[PDB]
Amino acid sequence: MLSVDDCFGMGRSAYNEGDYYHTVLWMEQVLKQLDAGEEATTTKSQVLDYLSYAVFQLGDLHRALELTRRLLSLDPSHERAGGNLRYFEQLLEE
Repeated sequence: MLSVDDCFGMGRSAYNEGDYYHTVLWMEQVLKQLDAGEEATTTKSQVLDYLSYAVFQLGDLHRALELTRRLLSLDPSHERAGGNLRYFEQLLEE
């Protein structure tokens, strides 16, 4: 019903309130619509940034690692995401 960019703004707003569950609900919807080829100004790397932080807050550890890996693949100079990936691999995968 809402556009990709509208849904992204909903997700950003929830994140700023510290509402990580609703951040996930909105950002997951954005990923669906982006994958369906819907046109948007928001990019996938932006979505993965918010979603990986929100799912980490909610305790979904290997999902957060997966999404952090995908974020870096689409945004290799993302210094924070590179530090997060090193954190998660040291913590979870040996």
